[PDB]
Amino acid sequence: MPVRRGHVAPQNTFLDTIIRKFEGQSRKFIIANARVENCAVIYCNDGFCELCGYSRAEVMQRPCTCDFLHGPRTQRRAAAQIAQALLGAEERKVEIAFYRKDGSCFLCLVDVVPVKNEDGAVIMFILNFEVVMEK
Repeated sequence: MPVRRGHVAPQNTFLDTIIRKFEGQSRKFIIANARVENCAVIYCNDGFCELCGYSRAEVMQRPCTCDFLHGPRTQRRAAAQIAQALLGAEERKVEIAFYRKDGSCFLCLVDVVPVKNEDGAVIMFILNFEVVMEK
């Protein structure tokens, strides 16, 4: 990429494990900035990492569309619906084939959940991932 933004301050680490134990952490999800046009990942879970076989260091400063995961089976119409879901103010699911780093494939359900701020405008997207059919 020709240019990138950082600005991530260090969080708590031990306490964050108590939130992860208390919360519904058992599914895959990532947080992306909705104001930036490409929708860069600003945060990610632990389940998304093991589901695809990448890492936070690789998926950080990337667009949340995950276009890199598209193989020969991947549906260009679904890749479009994920990109168009980032133009909407409301919740949206799209179904699509992704690859895993070991060379296996699967149908993923991608669900974007819009996060509004204190003024009632959408400023972050949470994208969740679920395996709907393993191939």
